[PDB]
Amino acid sequence: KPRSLRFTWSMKTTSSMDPNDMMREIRKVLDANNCDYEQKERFLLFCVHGDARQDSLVQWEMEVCKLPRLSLNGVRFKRISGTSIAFKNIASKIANELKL
Ligand SMILES: [Cl-]
Ligand SMILES: [Cl-]
Repeated sequence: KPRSLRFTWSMKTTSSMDPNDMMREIRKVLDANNCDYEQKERFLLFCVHGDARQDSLVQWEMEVCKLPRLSLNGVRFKRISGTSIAFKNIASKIANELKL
């Protein structure tokens, strides 16, 4: 089951979709944007975009979670590495393209 998490201002991606369907959509959008992901847990991805030999390498977590206090599911994003601008750019693009 996805983890149950407290709603915070960072949570901007919510959905009533089945969490497994959410994961399918997330991987689809990541593929479309040439982001790699490691399947850390059923509902947790370690994502990577860009080129380590340039200035563009960005790593971040994406997690599908339940938000019981909203009766919704959500997608958590958290930076792991990379410049602030590179993270803002790629993570915002992914978030904008998710069809949940
Ligand atoms: Cl908050
Ligand atoms: Cl979040």
